Amino acid sequence: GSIQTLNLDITKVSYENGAPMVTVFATNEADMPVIGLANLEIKKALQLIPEGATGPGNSANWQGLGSSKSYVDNKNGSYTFKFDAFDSNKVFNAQLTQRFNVVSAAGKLADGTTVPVAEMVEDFDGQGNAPQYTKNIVSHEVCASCHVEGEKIYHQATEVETCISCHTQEFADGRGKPHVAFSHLIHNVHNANKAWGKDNKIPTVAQNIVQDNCQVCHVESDMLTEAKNWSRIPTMEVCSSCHVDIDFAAGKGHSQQLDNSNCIACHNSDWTAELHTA
Ligand code: HEC
Ligand code: HEC
Ligand code: HEC
Ligand code: HEC
Ligand code: HEC
Ligand SMILES: [Mg+2]
Repeated sequence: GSIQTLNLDITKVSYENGAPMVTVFATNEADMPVIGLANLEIKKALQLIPEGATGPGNSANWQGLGSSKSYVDNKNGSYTFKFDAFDSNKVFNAQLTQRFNVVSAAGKLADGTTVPVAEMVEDFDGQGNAPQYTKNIVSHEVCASCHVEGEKIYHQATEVETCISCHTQEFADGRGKPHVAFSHLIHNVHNANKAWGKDNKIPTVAQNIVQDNCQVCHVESDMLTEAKNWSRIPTMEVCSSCHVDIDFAAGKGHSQQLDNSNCIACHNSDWTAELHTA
């Protein structure tokens, strides 16, 4: 036997003991329960710092609250996670949107059934109900135009939301490498103005296919309410991924900007959208 698609749905989030308890339901392509998953995990628990809160003009960004591999198989298709060490930095804030990134590793069930990789994110408010605000800009579908589905893109994972959940601005800044925040990295790896990674790769191949065409990734969707952030939210952290010759701090290539407080006053969405579009 072999499962074609593994679907993961979060069916309940409850905060008791403070820490969240999260129930996941696993189904196959025929919507039948999948029991016995041995490699299910909450790869990341996050919360969403809203636009502005880290400073003026700044992007919303994801703050880390931990992860969990500790769960009970409820033997009907559902699995319930607990956290042994939730929010170790003690920043949990029930006012913020909360996200869980759930993944199941490819493998096999007790009876030898093969099961593929699965990944998802879902967002909630601070008590497990619907989220009041989101940062939904891009979804995986666009990457599947040019990257084989179900296979890792570069490393770690197969879907863009998983990448975004680990490659946070906090993660990048904590390691001393702002360029590894996903909103920087993704433009960098497809744009030839600057090399990337351990082999100092110049992305000529990506450049010639993507051609800085924002609309191959940034598309309108009812499911993605922040899709217009690509033109609405100019920051030095992101815009510099391709505009690599500006030094905002020293005023080289541009007037000095010591933060993102005023970018949008000049770089209005209409202008940014129009000038970057063929
Ligand atoms: C075609 C229009 C593309 C879309 C949409 C996306 N990517 Fe892409 N990517 C593309 C090419 C032609 C290449 C270069 C491959 C090469 O071997 O040189 C890439 C590269 C990446 C990489 C770097 C991998 C590498 O150079 O080793 C990553 C990490 C990457 N792409 C991720 C990615 C994601 C997450 C996308 C959706 C948001 C996405 N790409 C779209 C072509 C295209
Ligand atoms: C944490 C759980 C990760 C997930 C999920 C993904 N990545 Fe990752 N990535 C991670 C680390 C710790 C590092 C090293 C960063 C450093 O200190 O150097 C990386 C690195 C990359 C890179 C290289 C970036 C650069 O050097 O400029 C790329 C291109 C990259 N990661 C891409 C990527 C993609 C597309 C992901 C989803 C498919 C992905 N990463 C997930 C940690 C994690
Ligand atoms: C896929 C290869 C992409 C192309 C081409 C472009 N963008 Fe992009 N961008 C993409 C991703 C995966 C993300 C991260 C989304 C997340 O949730 O973190 C982004 C992000 C931006 C942002 C940041 C918005 C914010 O709220 O801070 C901006 C301003 C942005 N992208 C602009 C941009 C422009 C102008 C492009 C064409 C010149 C462009 N993007 C291409 C993926 C890709
Ligand atoms: C790579 C995917 C890019 C990202 C991310 C951003 N921009 Fe960009 N920009 C890009 C290209 C290829 C070009 C040249 C287009 C052309 O027709 O020559 C541009 C150009 C600009 C300009 C005009 C500059 C000029 O030389 O007259 C501006 C003002 C500009 N871009 C702004 C901008 C901002 C504010 C961004 C973050 C939201 C941003 N760019 C991202 C490629 C890329
Ligand atoms: C009005 C006082 C501005 C403020 C505040 C910011 N920018 Fe700007 N920027 C402005 C102009 C008039 C231009 C030149 C446009 C042209 O046609 O050449 C720019 C240029 C940029 C570019 C393009 C740089 C390049 O490679 O040519 C980018 C990416 C850019 N600006 C981004 C940006 C950001 C992120 C800001 C806040 C930190 C910002 N600018 C402030 C006008 C003004
Ligand atoms: Mg680059």
